Amino acid sequence: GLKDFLSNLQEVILGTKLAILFPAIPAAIICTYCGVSQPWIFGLSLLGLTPLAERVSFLTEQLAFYTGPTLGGLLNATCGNATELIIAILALTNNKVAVVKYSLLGSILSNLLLVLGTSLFCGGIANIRREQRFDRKQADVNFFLLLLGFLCHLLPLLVGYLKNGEASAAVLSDMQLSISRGFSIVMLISYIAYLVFQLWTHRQLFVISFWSGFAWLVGMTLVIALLSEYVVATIEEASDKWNLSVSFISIILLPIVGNAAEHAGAVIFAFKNKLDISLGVALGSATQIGLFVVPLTIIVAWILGINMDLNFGPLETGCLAVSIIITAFTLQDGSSHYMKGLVLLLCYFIIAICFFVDKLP
Amino acid sequence: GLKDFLSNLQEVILGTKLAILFPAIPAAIICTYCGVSQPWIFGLSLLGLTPLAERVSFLTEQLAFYTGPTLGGLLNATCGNATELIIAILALTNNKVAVVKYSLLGSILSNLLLVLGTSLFCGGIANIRREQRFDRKQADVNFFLLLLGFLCHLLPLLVGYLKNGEASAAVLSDMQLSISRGFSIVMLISYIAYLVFQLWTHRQLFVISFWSGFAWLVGMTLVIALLSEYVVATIEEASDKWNLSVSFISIILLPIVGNAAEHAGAVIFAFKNKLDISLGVALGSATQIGLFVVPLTIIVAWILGINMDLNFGPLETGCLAVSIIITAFTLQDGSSHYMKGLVLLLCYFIIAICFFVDKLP
Amino acid sequence: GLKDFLSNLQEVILGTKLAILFPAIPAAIICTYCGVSQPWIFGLSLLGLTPLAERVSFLTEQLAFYTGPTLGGLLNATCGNATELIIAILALTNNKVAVVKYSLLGSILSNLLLVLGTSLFCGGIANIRREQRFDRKQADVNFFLLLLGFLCHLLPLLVGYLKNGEASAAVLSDMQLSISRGFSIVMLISYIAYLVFQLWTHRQLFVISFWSGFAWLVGMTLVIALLSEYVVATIEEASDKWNLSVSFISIILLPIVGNAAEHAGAVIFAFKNKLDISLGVALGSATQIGLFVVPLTIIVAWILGINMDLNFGPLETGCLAVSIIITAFTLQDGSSHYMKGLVLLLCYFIIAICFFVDKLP
Repeated sequence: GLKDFLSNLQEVILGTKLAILFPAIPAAIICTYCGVSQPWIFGLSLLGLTPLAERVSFLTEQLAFYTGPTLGGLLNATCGNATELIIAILALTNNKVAVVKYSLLGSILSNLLLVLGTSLFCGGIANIRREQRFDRKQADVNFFLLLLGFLCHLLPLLVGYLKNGEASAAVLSDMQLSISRGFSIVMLISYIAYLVFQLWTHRQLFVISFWSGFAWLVGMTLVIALLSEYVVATIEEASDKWNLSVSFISIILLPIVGNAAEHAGAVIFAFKNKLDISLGVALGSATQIGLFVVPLTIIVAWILGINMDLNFGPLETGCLAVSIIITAFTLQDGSSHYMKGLVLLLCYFIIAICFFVDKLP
Repeated sequence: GLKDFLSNLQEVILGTKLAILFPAIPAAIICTYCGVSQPWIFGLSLLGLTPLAERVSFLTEQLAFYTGPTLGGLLNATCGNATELIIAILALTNNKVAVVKYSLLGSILSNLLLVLGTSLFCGGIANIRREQRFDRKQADVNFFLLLLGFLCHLLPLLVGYLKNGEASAAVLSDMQLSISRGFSIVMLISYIAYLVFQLWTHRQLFVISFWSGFAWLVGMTLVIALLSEYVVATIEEASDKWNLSVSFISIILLPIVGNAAEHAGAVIFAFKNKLDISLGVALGSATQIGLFVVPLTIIVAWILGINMDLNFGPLETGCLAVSIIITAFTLQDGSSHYMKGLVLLLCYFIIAICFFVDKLP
Repeated sequence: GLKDFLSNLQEVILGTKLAILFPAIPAAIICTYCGVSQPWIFGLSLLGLTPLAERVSFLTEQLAFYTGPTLGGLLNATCGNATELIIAILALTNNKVAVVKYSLLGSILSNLLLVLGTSLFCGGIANIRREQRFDRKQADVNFFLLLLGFLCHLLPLLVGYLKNGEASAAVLSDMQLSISRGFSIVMLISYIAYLVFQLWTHRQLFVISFWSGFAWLVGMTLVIALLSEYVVATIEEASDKWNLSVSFISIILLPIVGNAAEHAGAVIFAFKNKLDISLGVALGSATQIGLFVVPLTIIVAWILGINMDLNFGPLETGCLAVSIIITAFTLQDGSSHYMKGLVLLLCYFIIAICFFVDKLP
């Protein structure tokens, strides 16, 4: 009968290293259709979104054939972050700012100390006898923006420590709101400029048919629209039953799903002594989580009318501040060995320990 | 009759791009001689000092002919800051520490993110097909001193957050006074050394007659002695009538006067692919506002006997801290395109937004 | 009679530039055997340990002959810090955490701004006509670890400023204890890795008989076991009698003893235009005081059962934070003149002034 369906379905779905995580998807419908208790939904909906935040980033580079590298360049970093955009809007509209303030932070740390620190250790052992070099000038424009990102986080934090100023809490707490809803346009203009610089000004250095190819970016985002409602709506009741803090599930365990394609798609290229691509994945994804996914959520709240600023807290800011400074001194010469990467791993386990202990409301 | 006066007056005064801002000068005498209300004096005395903080820096490089580049090098950065030295002493002696603590700060930010960030954007569009390079080694000695400047600002800030120490306010607030009056000699010795390094040790890389030439640096500082009394003595009553905060007039609008020659004398040289000079203007002026104009005002107060420390606040320090770090990563390779400059502009509009909103005593 | 003793004793003991500081040693026994008042013991026991924290680092490089550079490399930085390890355990077991929290900090500052800043000034004047260059790649691995060290100090500081969290003091003060006893294993694994990187993976770039040679590392540590009990047990009563603060004796005057061999063993090599060795002494000693002597004391307390965290305070952290950032921009090109060194000296006198004034319990 239909001959376009027999082996093409073998070409799209099953051609991946995570074949066994698939049939835990319909049970998360079936347990929710039945009513099995809420931590058992949460255990499956972080296993039902690993081969869907990977079989979407597979289906970006098989959509550069019909559209060209101009559109196909932009959809690289767009659909590799097609989980944080789903969750950090389903959580904003459900009064749970906590998760919108950690999951958009936990993808900035995981794209800087675990996507990146593993792809220097786990490549530097393979190419220890060869010599490794990368392109500096591709990864200097990214740290300019991450310091435009950080200063927008620093100033609403320090307004909260102006208790001397003869102002109450409800006077200063709407001074953190008005200047965060105004930094968000200045963050968007320094990303729409960053596309023009990359896709038009400096383009010097910086299988499956298409009628079916659009089809598995229709359905396999809709299941991510379903298995993000189940994560967000039941994260309280599945943190009591494990005695993990919600500032550990939202900042560590949940940014393993959202960077499950940016991780095994970067340890591909670390073994080939091509660190230019495992710096275009690790850094070029953290910028959009810095400067497009964050200052769209501040606008989306303010269009809806929900109190949300850029205040992440005093403890979260020091971790984001050191991660940008340690990453800059690691990359400032263009030659890599493995000890540059083991230091980035152990500086991520420090962030895990401080947020594992912190059992505090 | 006098033939030395006819066209020489055309040579000195009128030869500038700001011919129309001149006849707003005598009205600021005439309205003050009459008694027109105080915001109308303040509107003219920031227009009467744009072509006088430019027609003095014109009359420095026409005084290198008779004196040589040894004296003529030092008077470059001396008389381009011949407005901040006038105002930040007329405000210290009038109980208005606020302006002495912002105008000496607003010239450190404007010499790092608006003098400098415009002269990479507004040159990088002109020379986008050519290639731009500068000298790193001229602009590494300047960032050593700006980190000697910052640490002298960090420690008196953190003494104010030692409320645990079993000490009152009036015990700690004279511990911020004794260590700020003692950091100021250590800041002066690392600038008198910086002149010797530049004017004597490493000199490898680093029209109008003179009897009339001294004359228009006599009078055209005396009018700056007059139109600085009118700015300082009437800045309160001309901030109520506009509902701008005095931490916005003293930190943004007033550092457009004091850097009106350092700005159009740096966008001259950005178009010639000579960025070595638009880094000797942008950085070499911020060091003196860092390390000579600030630690002379701490001494001048203490000789007079007026309580003034180096405490600028918690909100002002984070802006000064990021501006030194973002400027260092912008300059660390010696090749410029325009996207290095648009990031420095938009990181100055963040400082404008946080101080436009802050309507707080 | 014994011929192995006559001139060999002249070879071991007296062959040093500090012959006159020796006979102040037995008086510190004799005054303690008599009972002369306690500041007179403290004045001698910082003079009895200058030619013993030098005549031990002499007797390391005369123990590379029989053991080879594999063992003899490790004993360089081990016995040059054979005073801080003695004092910061004799003070931990005597309830005086103050000194364990300053002396392990005052050797991180003195190995970065006074061992290092003098060996660029006091060499750069000698070789001002020659040109000075060093190896960058030897001194990039050291700043990776010092930022793994700093972040372990930043997070227990900021837990103390979470008074909003609906938690008391005794709830948060054991959250600073549990995460400091857990960062200390992650600090040790990134130093045992640093030995393997140096002593086995990248060994490309990075007189006296031995039966007597072991003998003068037996006795001349035992006197350092004696003259460290006399410093620690009598530092209170010899700070009242001078009106110096104990946060000045423990952070300045006492880190002149512990870096008395790392100082005149680095100004040896600064005059020979060999700055590769005066960066392997200044930086390679600060890493062990960062990442082995500190996270062993946190374990040693916790094995004994004594409340000690990594909290050093808010004032001490800013000095440690700027010292790592100013040192990185000084070394980022591999060419030195003297003005890079005078800036590091005067940024150490700022730390002296802030802790000379601070007369506060």
